[PDB]
Amino acid sequence: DPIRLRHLYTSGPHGLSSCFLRIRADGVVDCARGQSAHSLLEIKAVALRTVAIKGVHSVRYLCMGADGKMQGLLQYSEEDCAFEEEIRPDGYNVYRSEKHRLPVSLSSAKQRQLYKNRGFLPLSHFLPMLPMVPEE
Amino acid sequence: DPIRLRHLYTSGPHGLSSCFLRIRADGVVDCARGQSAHSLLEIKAVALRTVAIKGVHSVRYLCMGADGKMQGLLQYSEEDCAFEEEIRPDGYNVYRSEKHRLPVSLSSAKQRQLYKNRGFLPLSHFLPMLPMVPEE
Repeated sequence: DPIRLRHLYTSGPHGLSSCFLRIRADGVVDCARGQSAHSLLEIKAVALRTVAIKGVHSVRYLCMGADGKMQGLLQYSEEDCAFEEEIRPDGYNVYRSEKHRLPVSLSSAKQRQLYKNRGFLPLSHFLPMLPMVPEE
Repeated sequence: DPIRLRHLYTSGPHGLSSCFLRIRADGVVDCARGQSAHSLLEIKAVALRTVAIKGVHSVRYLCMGADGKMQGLLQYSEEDCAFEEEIRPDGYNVYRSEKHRLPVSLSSAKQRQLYKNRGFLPLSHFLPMLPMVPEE
C-alpha cells in the first residue's frame, strides 16, 4: 500500500509534555517539542499490519534494541525495525515488536520497568500527524 | 570540502555591542571587540552541514558544555564540538548541537534562560567574516 509521511505525536498524563518522535542524525531517538524536519517520518507497509519507520531527514530507520530502547540505524533489519501497527481505543497507535515483545516507546530506562510493574509503557501511544505543510 | 579561516561576528540589538567569537589560551570563550589573532577561527566540514570550529591561535576546539556554555578544549570530541551550520533569513549562521539541543551562543548564564522563555538565545547568530588581511 501507499507510503505515509507523518509526525508521530505522544505525551504524558499532565499534557505539558508534547512529544514528537525524533530520529537524530547521530542515531539518537528522542522527543521533539513540535513538528520539525527531524520528526518527519516515512511509514512504509512491509506486511499486513506490519510497518517500517524511517526518519526522512536523518535517513535512519527506527529500530528497537535492548529493553526496547529505540535508536535510529542506517541499516534496516526486519526483526529489529519492523513493527505491528495497532489502533488503540484512544485512537492512537501502538507499534509492537514481535522479537522484543515490547511496543515502541520513548520511555526512559527507569520508566521501562513499568511494563511489568503496571503492564504499560509511558510514551508508547502515538498519533500519526499529517505535516502542517505539504511535502513529498 | 575546503577549510575556511574566518572571524565569527555577532552583536546585540543596540548594535553598540560588536562581538567576535574569541577562543582564549586559557580555554575561555568570550567576545572580542574586533578581528584579532584570538578570533581567527578554522571552520572545517566533518559531515554534510556539520562543522568543527578551532581557534587558530589557541589551537582549541570550540566545544559546548552544560547549558550550552561554550569553552575551548584542546581535545576534540564530535558530540560536544561538532555543529550543524544553518543559514538564517538575516544571512547569519546558527551552529546547532544535536546532543545539547542548543545553538552555539555567547549568552551569559542569566541570558540562557531566554531560550525557553522566548525561544531564542542572544549572540547566537554569527556572520563568518573573511580576515581583513590575507592569511593561511
